[PDB]
Amino acid sequence: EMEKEFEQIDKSGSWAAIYQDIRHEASDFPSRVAKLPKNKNRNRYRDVSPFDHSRIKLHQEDNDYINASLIKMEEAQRSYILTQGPLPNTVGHFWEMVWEQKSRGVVMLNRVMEKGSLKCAQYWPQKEEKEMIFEDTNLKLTLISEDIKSYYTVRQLELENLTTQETREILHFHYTTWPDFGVPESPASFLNFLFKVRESGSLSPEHGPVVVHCSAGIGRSGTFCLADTCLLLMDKRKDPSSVDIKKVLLEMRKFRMGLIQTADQLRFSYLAVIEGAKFIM
Ligand SMILES: Cc1cc(C)nc(Nc2ccc(N)cc2)n1
Repeated sequence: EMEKEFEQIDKSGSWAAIYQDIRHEASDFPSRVAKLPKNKNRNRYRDVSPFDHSRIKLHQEDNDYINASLIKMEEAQRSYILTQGPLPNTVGHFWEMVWEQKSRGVVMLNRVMEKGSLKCAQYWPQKEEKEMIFEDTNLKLTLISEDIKSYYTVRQLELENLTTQETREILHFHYTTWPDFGVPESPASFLNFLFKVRESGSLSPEHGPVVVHCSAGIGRSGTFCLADTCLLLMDKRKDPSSVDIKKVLLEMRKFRMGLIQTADQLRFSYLAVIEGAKFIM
């Protein structure tokens, strides 16, 4: 059981050591499309690339490339699209992907500015009356409502395909209190946030996969998917303590490189799953 394994690694201070075995054991697959010169300005970080096998393709004939990966968790019956915070020049691609994949939710785990630098383009409208048009992808986005709480904000958005005049409601879940350095002290507000996303239906098989991002789409985004999948496997299995976090992380790393960036994020993931299990048993 992970609670005992937690105390062991903690009392022995072996988090860097565990984290390094995961690094060593992690899959490495080609990411050739990401490295084409014509895609250089579609990537926020040159060392964070989707694998060719799991990459989301835009349905535009010109250039189908976005920095985004489909993570398919077969046993949990859960999919996620992990992506980078959009760039000024990829905001239109981002909303095209949301449209094409029939996503119901967008989960944002960063602030637009952290440590005095921009981590993300402002890719949604700030006021009801000031809608955004993406000319390149022929999409209109409107803020319908905004519910600001202490730890997160939920926004209702309307996405309109200007080509076909179809419209969809998208939910934007924005966790606003992840600290600039390190991880939250307690996983309570993160778990609350996760249960809120679940309650919306955004993670449900009726809909396309949820879009999850932070700045690179590997660190905080990683913790979100790892926690959700581990808690769901604990509901589903005859023996809940058969769930090995490290195994689940390695399975997710076949789909996108670098998920969980630090030993601190790994420790936090254990804590999130351990605490979430109480509210599930
Ligand atoms: C109608 C309207 C008015 C304004 C000021 N912007 C937009 N669209 C937009 C496109 C690309 C980026 N990066 C950001 C915004 N659309």
